[PDB]
Amino acid sequence: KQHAFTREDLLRCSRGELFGPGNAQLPAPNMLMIDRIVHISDVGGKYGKGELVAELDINPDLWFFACHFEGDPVMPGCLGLDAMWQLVGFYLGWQGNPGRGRALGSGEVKFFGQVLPTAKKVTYNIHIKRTINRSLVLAIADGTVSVDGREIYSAEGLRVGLFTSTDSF
Amino acid sequence: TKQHAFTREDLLRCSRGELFGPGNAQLPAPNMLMIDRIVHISDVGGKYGKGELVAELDINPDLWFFACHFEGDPVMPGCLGLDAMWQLVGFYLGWQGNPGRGRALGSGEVKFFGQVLPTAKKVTYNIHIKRTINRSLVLAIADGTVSVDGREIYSAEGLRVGLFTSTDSF
Ligand SMILES: Nc1cccc(Oc2ccccn2)c1
Ligand SMILES: Nc1cccc(Oc2ccccn2)c1
Repeated sequence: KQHAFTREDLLRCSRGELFGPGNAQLPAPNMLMIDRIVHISDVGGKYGKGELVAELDINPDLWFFACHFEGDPVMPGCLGLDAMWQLVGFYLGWQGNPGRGRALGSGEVKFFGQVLPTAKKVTYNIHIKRTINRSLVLAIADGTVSVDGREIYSAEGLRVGLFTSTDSF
Repeated sequence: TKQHAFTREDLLRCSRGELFGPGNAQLPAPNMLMIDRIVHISDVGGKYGKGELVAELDINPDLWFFACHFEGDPVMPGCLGLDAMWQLVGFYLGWQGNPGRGRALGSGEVKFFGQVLPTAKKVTYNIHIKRTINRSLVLAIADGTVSVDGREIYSAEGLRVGLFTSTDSF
C-alpha cells in the first residue's frame, strides 16, 4: 500500500510491528544501515518487476568510522552490501509474504568507491529481477550503492529468502 | 612473512597499524573486527597451491550483533562473516610485505546456506589464495568458506582485495 517509509517506520519494522509477528524484520541499530525508503513499488525498475530506493545519512560520528579503520575511516563495504539484502527482504515482507528473512547470497559484487566520514548521503537502488514461490519464497535483485550522486558499488543477483522456520537453517 | 599464526593481541596490534606499520594493511578494530585468531597462514598449500589462511572467531551469546539482528530472532549477520574473508585477504597481502591500505574490491559469487546462532561455539574461516596480481597496484583473488562448529555455512568465489598506497582517488 505505502510507497515510502520513514526512519520511524523502519524502526517499527525492526521490532516486528510493521509486518507483524513471524514476518520480515529489519535490523535495529547498530546493524540498521537504512534511514528511509524513498520509493518502493512492484513495477518499474530495470526489469519492470519492482524497485526500491533508500537512503542512509552519513555523519562523521557513525560508529563504524572509528574502528574501520583507525587513521583511515571508511564505511565497511559489507554494511552497504547488507543494506541491499535487507531491502530485498523488506520488499518480500512489503508484498505480504509471511516469514523471516535470510540472505542467500549474490552473483558478482563490485566495490569501486568508498564512503568517507565527510560524505552526506548514501543511496541504495534495488531492481527486483524475479520472485520465486516454490515451497519457500525468495527474490532475486540487482542493486547499486551510490554516495553523493556517485555510484560506488554494484551487486548482481542478490538473493534473499523468507523462512517460516529458521530452526533448521 | 615468517610468523605463521597470530593471536588476538597480534590482530589488535594490526588494527592500530602496528603489525605491518603505518601506511600498510590494517584489520578493523572492535566492533568491526570479526576474527579472534589466525591459526594458519602460508604462501603454499590451500586449494590452488598458492596460499592459505585459517582463522577463528569465538562465539558467545553476548556478541553485540545478536541483540539487534534481529530482535526475537538472533543470528550473526552474514555480511560480517563475508567481511572477515575480505579482511583476511587484506591481511595476506600485508603479510606478504606489500605496502598500502586495503580496500575490498568485491566477489564473484557469494552463498549463504546456514547460520550462526548465539548458541554456537566457534566460527572458522578458510581462505584459499587463487592468484596475486602485480599490475601497478597489488591485489589478490581468493576463494573462501565460513564454517560454524564443523558445518560449512557460507562460500565465496573470487574474493578480491587490493592495496592502495593512496585511497584519495578511490
Ligand atoms: N534478511 C536478511 C538480510 C541479510 C542478512 C540476513 O541474515 C542472514 C544471516 C545468516 C545467514 C543468512 N542471512 C537476513
Ligand atoms: N581491507 C578491506 C577489506 C574489506 C573491506 C574493506 O573496506 C572497503 C570499504 C569500502 C569500499 C571497499 N572496501 C577493506
